[PDB]
Amino acid sequence: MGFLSGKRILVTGVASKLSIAYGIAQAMHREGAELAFTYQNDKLKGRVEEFAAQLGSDIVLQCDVAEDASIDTMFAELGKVWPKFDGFVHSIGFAPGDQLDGDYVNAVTREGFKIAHDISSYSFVAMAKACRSMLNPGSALLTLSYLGAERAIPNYNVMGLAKASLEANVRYMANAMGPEGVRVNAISAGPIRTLAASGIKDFRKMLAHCEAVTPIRRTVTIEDVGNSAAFLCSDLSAGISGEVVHVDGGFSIAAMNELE
Amino acid sequence: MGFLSGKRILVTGVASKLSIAYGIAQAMHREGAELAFTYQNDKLKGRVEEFAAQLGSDIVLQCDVAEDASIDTMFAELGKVWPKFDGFVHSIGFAPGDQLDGDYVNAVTREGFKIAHDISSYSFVAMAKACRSMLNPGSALLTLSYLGAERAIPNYNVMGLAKASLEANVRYMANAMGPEGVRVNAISAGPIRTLAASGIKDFRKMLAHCEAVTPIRRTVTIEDVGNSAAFLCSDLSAGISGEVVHVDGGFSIAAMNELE
Amino acid sequence: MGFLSGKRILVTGVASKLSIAYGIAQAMHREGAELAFTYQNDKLKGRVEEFAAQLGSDIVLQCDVAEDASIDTMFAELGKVWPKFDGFVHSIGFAPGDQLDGDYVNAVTREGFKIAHDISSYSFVAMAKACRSMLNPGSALLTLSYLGAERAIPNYNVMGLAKASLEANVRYMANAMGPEGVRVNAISAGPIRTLAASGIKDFRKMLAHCEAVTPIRRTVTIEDVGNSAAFLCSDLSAGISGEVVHVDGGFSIAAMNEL
Amino acid sequence: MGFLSGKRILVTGVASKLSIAYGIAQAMHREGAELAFTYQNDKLKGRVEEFAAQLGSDIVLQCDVAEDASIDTMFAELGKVWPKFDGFVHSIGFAPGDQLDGDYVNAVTREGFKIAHDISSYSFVAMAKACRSMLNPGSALLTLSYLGAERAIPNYNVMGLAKASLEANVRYMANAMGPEGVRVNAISAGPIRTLAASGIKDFRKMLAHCEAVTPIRRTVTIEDVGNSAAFLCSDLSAGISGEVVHVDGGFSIAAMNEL
Ligand SMILES: NC(=O)c1ccc[n+]([C@@H]2O[C@H](COP(=O)([O-])OP(=O)(O)OC[C@H]3O[C@@H](n4cnc5c(N)ncnc54)[C@H](O)[C@@H]3O)[C@@H](O)[C@H]2O)c1
Ligand SMILES: NC(=O)c1ccc[n+]([C@@H]2O[C@H](COP(=O)([O-])OP(=O)(O)OC[C@H]3O[C@@H](n4cnc5c(N)ncnc54)[C@H](O)[C@@H]3O)[C@@H](O)[C@H]2O)c1
Ligand SMILES: NC(=O)c1ccc[n+]([C@@H]2O[C@H](COP(=O)([O-])OP(=O)(O)OC[C@H]3O[C@@H](n4cnc5c(N)ncnc54)[C@H](O)[C@@H]3O)[C@@H](O)[C@H]2O)c1
Ligand SMILES: NC(=O)c1ccc[n+]([C@@H]2O[C@H](COP(=O)([O-])OP(=O)(O)OC[C@H]3O[C@@H](n4cnc5c(N)ncnc54)[C@H](O)[C@@H]3O)[C@@H](O)[C@H]2O)c1
Ligand SMILES: Cc1c(CN(C)C(=O)/C=C/c2cnc3c(c2)CC[C@H](N)C(=O)N3)oc2ccccc12
Ligand SMILES: Cc1c(CN(C)C(=O)/C=C/c2cnc3c(c2)CC[C@H](N)C(=O)N3)oc2ccccc12
Ligand SMILES: Cc1c(CN(C)C(=O)/C=C/c2cnc3c(c2)CC[C@H](N)C(=O)N3)oc2ccccc12
Ligand SMILES: Cc1c(CN(C)C(=O)/C=C/c2cnc3c(c2)CC[C@H](N)C(=O)N3)oc2ccccc12
Repeated sequence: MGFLSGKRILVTGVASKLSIAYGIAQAMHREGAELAFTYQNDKLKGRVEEFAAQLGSDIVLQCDVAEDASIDTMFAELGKVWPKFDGFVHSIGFAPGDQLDGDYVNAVTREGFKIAHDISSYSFVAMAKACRSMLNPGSALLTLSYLGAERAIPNYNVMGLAKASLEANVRYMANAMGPEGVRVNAISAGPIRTLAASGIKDFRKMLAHCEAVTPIRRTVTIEDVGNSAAFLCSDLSAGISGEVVHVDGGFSIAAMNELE
Repeated sequence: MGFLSGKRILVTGVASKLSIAYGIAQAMHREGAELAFTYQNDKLKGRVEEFAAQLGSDIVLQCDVAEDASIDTMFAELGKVWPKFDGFVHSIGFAPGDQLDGDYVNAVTREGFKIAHDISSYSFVAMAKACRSMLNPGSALLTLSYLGAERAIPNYNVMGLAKASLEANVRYMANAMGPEGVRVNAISAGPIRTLAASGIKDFRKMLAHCEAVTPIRRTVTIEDVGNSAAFLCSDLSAGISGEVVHVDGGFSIAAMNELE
Repeated sequence: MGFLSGKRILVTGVASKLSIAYGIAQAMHREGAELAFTYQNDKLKGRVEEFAAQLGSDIVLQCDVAEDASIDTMFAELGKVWPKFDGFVHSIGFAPGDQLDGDYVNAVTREGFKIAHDISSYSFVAMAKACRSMLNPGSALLTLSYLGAERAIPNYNVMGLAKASLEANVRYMANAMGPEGVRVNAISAGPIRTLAASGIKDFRKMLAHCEAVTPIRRTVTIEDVGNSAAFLCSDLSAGISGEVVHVDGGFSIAAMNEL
Repeated sequence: MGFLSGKRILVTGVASKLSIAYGIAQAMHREGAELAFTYQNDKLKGRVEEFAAQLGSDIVLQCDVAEDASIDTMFAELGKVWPKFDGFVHSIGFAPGDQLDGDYVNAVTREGFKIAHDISSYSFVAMAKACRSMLNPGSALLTLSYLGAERAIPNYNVMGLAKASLEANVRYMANAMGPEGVRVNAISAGPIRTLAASGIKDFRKMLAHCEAVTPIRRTVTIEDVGNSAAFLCSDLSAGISGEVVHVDGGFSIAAMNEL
């Protein structure tokens, strides 16, 4: 049992035990949710089937959100076992690595901009389009954003724009799907060393600096994010939609804390 | 049991079964919290002792947050049974009624401004000052705000300023008390017909208009707010501090929905 | 001597006397800037040439911001007469019109999303990239956004996401180009019945509701926007960068009028 | 003919040549406004009289915004020479200095809170109340805020709550007085080492950190603020009301510099 008791939730973006999505699925399973999982490529298929089985799940489906056909086929497959379900977790963010390195205006390109927005923002509503009919009243959709949406952060570059697009997507999706009984929210997570840190310069220094100046004096964990995510996909959060909830330890609401 | 299992939480502001604080205490008791209650005047003493006893609580204490002595005496009394505890719910908002009626610049007065800010904003940190030593690591403080803080709303008038002050109070309190292990948040609730609606002109029309244009197509309840409040005072929300969480059905994130 | 007196500013997006960019151009000329103009396509050439002539400009250049080579060629042409200059006004917004009716989730498509973000957001930084070495210290870049970036507005649909991207683009560009002396801002303008209102359902009522609830009790004009734009590209605004300035008469800061 | 050319504006808060209000007054005079000045107390009279004389003004009036009768008497005096006028600059911020060291929860008191909100927030609407019938259509009111209203800044403490109240006051005043032709805005200025830095711990490093992380790579000046203030009280900004304009060089829109 748990406060996600009679709920069936699809979880994207589990790539490793460090993934934010892994922490979310963990917390959701602990709270009684029945889970289903997607995986981007075949390289990831073995790993996700394993994590799903640890969390009581036989439903592991391929989904590359670059492709409308892949999304449709995956929801068609899901419908064979979950004719209806209660929402999904969107934990997919991507820009070509060279976009995330230097001066933003020099780094950004039309293609890097296109990919970053396509994969990190459009895919969320593409997923909602494809399963809109499958959602129960009381369903909840969730995505992961970052402070780069609201502030100019060195090297985050075009992902910052893509996350700002995603946060607007949350609002427009909540406004369109609310009347039929679906809520849509985001968590704006503090930095976490996941595979999304691969190749990012000065990530350790960024983490240290966050730990010093966040009001809770630590960086957040996939367990912190998972607990908030479970809440936001549960009926306990029935009054919250279209909201970007900061799960950052309070980092974003303070300033000039570094000066001791 | 529940996710507030080993937690002792003080609840202010229970005035009637309609109070937001009543809904919060209900949800908190359901989730296993041990509760204590304050009451403003003796007129309210009988009623609150009753609600507290329904929720398994013998701890009902007088507290007029206009008075530093009253706050100190109440925490001294509380310490006799709760030497330490795990946070409190601040559900106190007040401005002299004549402040909340007409054109803001004509209505507001120095004294109405003083009272509104004193009772609705300063009292939150006055309460934290008085019990700071009593708080356990992992404690959480919560207050109730309203969209009037962020937007100019007809007739809300100086309460709008007082709520903006309160939301800044949340941030400064979270920044000062985080390192020692206390989180501080607010819920920005949608309108609810409580005793805070007494004498407010066009409250029914305001409620109707909210129900039409909120993405979830209903107004929020003290049960919605109570569930979010329970979460935000629980260890499930360990990664959230200094945040104003909108529990408004998405009302604040949409615009020009009234035009059908 | 106006407060843009020694400045040379490139103005995109003039398509009619109703355009926001026409109001911006007039104001900037009124304050003594020297101006240059771009036109999207051959359909619009003759009109932009005429408008530029009325404002005393000989510099009228094609620029279709869908294409990197079009932007590059335009700035190479501009460099023949303006080897360095002091910024540009980005007044370009576009999504396929089918994107802007009805339920947002049903209306949006991958291609409609792509185009809206490419044309309305990426093109701002694409332009900055192509002219970065031509920008004098003290330069200012300016774009136009809308409250649909911040709040879910019926029918604005994917343009709201595109504008949210554009406002983030403002911050990232300001952060990147500030050290070399360039400021980057946006105006978030209230609704104006320009060519950008074409085919949009219930535009007249939206203005009417806006005229009723805005604090100043009227909708804004391209004159209002042009005056704020001139300030934002002038040295008077040397302390402002990365900012989205609301020029909507206070509409966005109000709530709960009419019920 | 400057862009405030036919305007009469009352300027509060000139206490030294370093004051933000001194930079605002100079800019407004430069743009052709006629000016009037208030002074808090007898300590400051002689200096404000001198400054007003340098800017060509004979109108120098006492006003202690702690007291309703002081504000009323000042506007009665002003009405003898300016029966109607076009707005005022509110440049008044104050909390007892013990409020602005150390841990916020330990530093704040009921009285320190009262004073900070009374003097820094209520006094803006108190002034508007006392001169409302004297305001010409097209009038503009302006106040100064700081980023401590929006984010928790060490040591700024209760002034951050007071500034958050003041920014809400801007919105509520703009909403109330817009129908009669008055706009109300604020400038959220970056840190400037004025008399308001007196006794504030680590002010020099805060400027140094600010100079490093702000996009424009310098802190702002009273010249930068005065130019934005002149625009905001001029008819050039007729489309802007209820707005908090950040004039901090883009500091607030950045994060994660230095680590
Ligand atoms: N790690 C942080 O600091 C942090 C903080 C806030 C938000 N985020 C965001 O959290 C979300 C999860 O990232 P993470 O930190 O768990 O790292 P991660 O690498 O473990 O998860 C990212 C997942 O995106 C999936 N993905 C990428 N392209 C895809 C595609 N075309 N189709 C389907 N799936 C695709 C990947 O397979 C991966 O599983 C991302 O959106 C990220 O931007 C990360
Ligand atoms: N009802 C709404 O629409 C709504 C929406 C958002 C926020 N709020 C806020 O929620 C909170 C609770 O209000 P409510 O709607 O439950 O109405 P309510 O009247 O039931 O609760 C308000 C409580 O404030 C207490 N109070 C007032 N002055 C006090 C004092 N000097 N000392 C101690 N206690 C004092 C009162 O006793 C009352 O119990 C308030 O802060 C209110 O501003 C209300
Ligand atoms: N009219 C409003 O209510 C309003 C309010 C706020 C912001 N805006 C925005 O202001 C800006 C100007 O819009 P407007 O109202 O003046 O309408 P408009 O139609 O007069 O201007 C739009 C211009 O964008 C140009 N454009 C479109 N695609 C282009 C491309 N691929 N390459 C080059 N140019 C291209 C068009 O030629 C046109 O000149 C837009 O960004 C719009 O989103 C409009
Ligand atoms: N200096 C900064 O870093 C900074 C940045 C942003 C905003 N501000 C704000 O700008 C405004 C002007 O401050 P400043 O930096 O020019 O310092 P300042 O000391 O030169 O100006 C403050 C003025 O407030 C006046 N004042 C105080 N109490 C008063 C009262 N009861 N009645 C009448 N007048 C009273 C004072 O006489 C003084 O003239 C303040 O509101 C300040 O909070 C300052
Ligand atoms: C913090 C922070 C993060 C983590 N986080 C918030 C994200 O959203 C990270 C998305 C992200 C998207 N695409 C990526 C990668 C990461 C890198 C590996 C992947 N293999 C890749 O090729 N492309 O990334 C940053 C980048 C620059 C500066 C700061 C940060
Ligand atoms: C919505 C809405 C609310 C409810 N809510 C958000 C609040 O915060 C209400 C605080 C509030 C404070 N003080 C009050 C009262 C209410 C009135 C009864 C009490 N007996 C009194 O004397 N003084 O109040 C409004 C007032 C005007 C316009 C809209 C609203
Ligand atoms: C307000 C408001 C506006 C004006 N505005 C702020 C904009 O940014 C309008 C961009 C926009 C982009 N692409 C468009 C068009 C318009 C339509 C004609 C053009 N010929 C077209 O084919 N495609 O448009 C709206 C649309 C729906 C709801 C509200 C509004
Ligand atoms: C930045 C910054 C400022 C400047 N600034 C934005 C303000 O608004 C400063 C208001 C302020 C109000 N009251 C004060 C004083 C200052 C101190 C001298 C005066 N003589 C006094 O007695 N009381 O002050 C800070 C204080 C702590 C941390 C950061 C800052």
